[PDB]
Amino acid sequence: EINVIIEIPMNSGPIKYEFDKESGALFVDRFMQTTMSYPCNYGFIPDTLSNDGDPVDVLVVAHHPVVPGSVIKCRAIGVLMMEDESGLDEKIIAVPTSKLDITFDHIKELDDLCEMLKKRIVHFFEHYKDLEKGKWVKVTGWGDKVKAETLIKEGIDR
Amino acid sequence: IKAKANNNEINVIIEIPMNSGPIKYEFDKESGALFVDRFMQTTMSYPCNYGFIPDTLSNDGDPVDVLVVAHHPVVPGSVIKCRAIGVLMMEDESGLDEKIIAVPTSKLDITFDHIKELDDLCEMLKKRIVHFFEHYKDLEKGKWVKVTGWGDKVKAETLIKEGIDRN
Amino acid sequence: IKAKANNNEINVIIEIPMNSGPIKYEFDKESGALFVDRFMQTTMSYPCNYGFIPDTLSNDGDPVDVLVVAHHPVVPGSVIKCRAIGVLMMEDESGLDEKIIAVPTSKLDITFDHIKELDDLCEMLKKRIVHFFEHYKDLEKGKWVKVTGWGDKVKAETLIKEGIDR
Amino acid sequence: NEINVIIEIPMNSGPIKYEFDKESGALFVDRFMQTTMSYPCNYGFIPDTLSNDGDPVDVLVVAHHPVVPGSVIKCRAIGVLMMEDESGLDEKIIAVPTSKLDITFDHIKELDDLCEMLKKRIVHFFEHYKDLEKGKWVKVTGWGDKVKAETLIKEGIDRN
Amino acid sequence: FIKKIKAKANNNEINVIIEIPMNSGPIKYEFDKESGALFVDRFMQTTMSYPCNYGFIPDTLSNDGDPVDVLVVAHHPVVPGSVIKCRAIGVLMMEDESGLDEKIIAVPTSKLDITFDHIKELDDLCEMLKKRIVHFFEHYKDLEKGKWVKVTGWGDKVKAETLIKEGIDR
Amino acid sequence: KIKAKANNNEINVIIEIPMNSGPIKYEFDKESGALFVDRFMQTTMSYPCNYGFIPDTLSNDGDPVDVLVVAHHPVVPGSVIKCRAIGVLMMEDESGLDEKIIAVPTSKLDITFDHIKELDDLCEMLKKRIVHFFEHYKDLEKGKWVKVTGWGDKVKAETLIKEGIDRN
Repeated sequence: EINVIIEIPMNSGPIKYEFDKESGALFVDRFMQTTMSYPCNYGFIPDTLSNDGDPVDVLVVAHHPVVPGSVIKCRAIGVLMMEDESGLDEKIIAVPTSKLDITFDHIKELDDLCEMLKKRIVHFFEHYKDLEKGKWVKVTGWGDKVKAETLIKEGIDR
Repeated sequence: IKAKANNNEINVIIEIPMNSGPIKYEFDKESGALFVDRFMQTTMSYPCNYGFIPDTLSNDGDPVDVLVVAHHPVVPGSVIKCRAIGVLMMEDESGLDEKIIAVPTSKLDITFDHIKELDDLCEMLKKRIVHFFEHYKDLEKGKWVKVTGWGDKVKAETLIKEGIDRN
Repeated sequence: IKAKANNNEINVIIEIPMNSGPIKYEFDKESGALFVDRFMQTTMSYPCNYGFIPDTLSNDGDPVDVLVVAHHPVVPGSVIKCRAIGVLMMEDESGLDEKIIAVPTSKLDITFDHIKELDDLCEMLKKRIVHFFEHYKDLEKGKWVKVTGWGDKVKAETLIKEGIDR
Repeated sequence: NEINVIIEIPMNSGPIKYEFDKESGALFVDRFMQTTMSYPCNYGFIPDTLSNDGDPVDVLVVAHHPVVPGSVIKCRAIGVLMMEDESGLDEKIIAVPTSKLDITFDHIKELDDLCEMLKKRIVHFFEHYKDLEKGKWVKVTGWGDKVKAETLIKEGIDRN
Repeated sequence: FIKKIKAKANNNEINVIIEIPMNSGPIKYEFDKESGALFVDRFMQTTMSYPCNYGFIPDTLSNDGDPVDVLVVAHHPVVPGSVIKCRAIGVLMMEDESGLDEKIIAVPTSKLDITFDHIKELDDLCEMLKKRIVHFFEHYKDLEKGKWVKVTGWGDKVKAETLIKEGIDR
Repeated sequence: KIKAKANNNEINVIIEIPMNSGPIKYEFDKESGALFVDRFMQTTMSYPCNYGFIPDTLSNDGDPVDVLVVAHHPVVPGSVIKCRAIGVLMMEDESGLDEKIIAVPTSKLDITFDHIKELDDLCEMLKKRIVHFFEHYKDLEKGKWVKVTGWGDKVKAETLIKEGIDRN
């Protein structure tokens, strides 16, 4: 079980929020220029640090959006691997715990996710900065659960 | 935030907005974080803005909770200054449960001015409320709720006092 | 509009979108006007898109109605091409009522392709639908509903062939 | 004594001012409203009626919730709102849903039965919603009786 | 109603029947001009929504037997089935898998929204909005197998009115 | 405690009330840092812009300098927009004098405001809509009135902000 603070709710529209850690305020990072909304609730695991000096970020697949700033207890089921202009980028894929939503209980690996959801997610990431000057993403592959858990542990320990 | 404002008004912190669908939020009393308690499974949403009175303590070990009857939803984590007008009494699988029923103060909304007692609320609204609590956990294993009655304004004020004094 | 879209597909005109609040709409066959039936008094919303099959006739004189399981709501009056996968069987105060359960054809949403019967639906969702039907009329006097069970696809195809044949 | 009202503009909806084309039966965008105001009530008209201005009799339907544009609410008139604008007198029936549709309005028999604040909010909307249209304005002169509304209704059905 | 509505609201102006609102969800609606029924064409599979209000001019026939299409650039979404009177300012030009496709770019008439009065040619539209429209059309079929779209370029107002006239005369 | 200025001409603005957001009039309580419901507003009017204030500022009314952020979309309450001041909306109510800074997002947030550097660059109807809002949003609150007395320019705005920063 990991705690994930949500920055950006699924299907929310053009606003790209980001938490300032120095203050804990939610800042507007960007007013997004495409017609794309985030495919998943999106946030981070508090008290963790990626090698990029930032927290471990997370896509929480849920059936519903959630107010920015709310926390979802989830479990990691995988990892989405990307490289952006700032280099390499990994995002955990997680789902609510069976206390929050029992209907995800049979979802144990990426394998168990809708294929189309997964493609929607790649398509989103590969395109949502297209109209952002000086910015881009490439999706190089996926990791499994064991891979997700090691990322988290390394990020807690860092 | 204190349990009470002026003129015997209470501060109530909103966890869940009225008619707001399936997310059941709850504030972590420790860290002050807004947590997702559940993604609720029925097709019901709360009939009221729902929250708690800060700086209070129930026998259950949590803040006195409150249903705010209002004409409009409010973002979660926002604070409505209200007057208590009653109590909803329940029993669930784990014991007794009471919820204050409050309305906004006339300074937030003058249209509630003439609502001083429970008998002043919409009759359907009151049944909507009981219906909500008696059924919204039906798809949750082992959970039940039964409304056993209502208390009056004094009853509420006493509950609130005890909650304050108990902190 | 014809009831049938292909061999094993139906047209369904949506009156009430999934998760859409208190408004309960019903189309007036005569006028073809969409009327407000009631403002519902519980905190329940439709657990999915709900409508009927144009050009069909139930044993009750009304058309054959369907709950269309979908990923999203649809505007009332709009028409979804589906395939029947089952049926929900109920009784209310006015006796028997059954509803076809359907999913969008795979042309409209391929994520539904692998759902061919009721048992391929989310168990919670099925539980959600029943719970709704069993309680959404609770605060309306002299009104009630009990779910007596489900029928399978064959059973649904037969209710549709009937209502067309009638 | 019950009326069918086809709704053009749902309470609290954005800026889109819809207008029924009687010719075609289509829903036209009359205006993208320039102010920050939203309709205070669901608004439309009674089919197969006909007012002095040669337009259908139009109705504000006080309800607790919005309805999609084009849908029809069975209602019963309780009063009339009387106005004049840059073009003369305008009057609007105030109706509430039948008790079949919403039993919570059962006790609403006259205008006096309405929230004073709703009545005020209505007046203000009308007096102000066209402020940013050049040359246009509205002033509310007063309110009519339920018999005034029925009369009005009677007259629009007959005029038709 | 699709039959009772004229294609031109007068000399400047076209009646456009909206099928899909701006910034609307995944639902891709299409009027069937047989029955005038609104059909769900598809539940779109990407995270994209339409960047403007989308519909067609009644009483027109494109070369391909459909009506003439219009993206109505507007400040706000309208309800599907509703009609807006606009005036054309351009056309967008592309190629999908099934050949050529041009769509008319229009704005409301100044009677509907006077804030559009100074918008006369494409050059007057926000550049980011134009890029956003292109982007949309180039990508919103990406998850639909065998489906593709390239944007060829833009036509001017004269091109647009030529398109309208033709479709009318056709 | 968020900085007033994100840098030498940009300001941080904490949003209380989203554009087009309905009847809820929120107000942050400084002492608690809690988002309070101030009013359930009684007319059918919504805010024309995202509205809030600059932290760490203090006006003469003993409240922080408050801002209308013209933007294409509402943003959640409590969220912070980085912007740049382009003018001042100058008014009087029953309490006396009042000024609201008019800001737009920085070009990092939204490049489409890039070309908007003075009030005359704004849609005239938008400006008409903002004035109308303020001059009527309180008509149904007894005793309350507002008169828009005019507009200030960027220099003016930028002075107000400077003073509000120095005064805090």
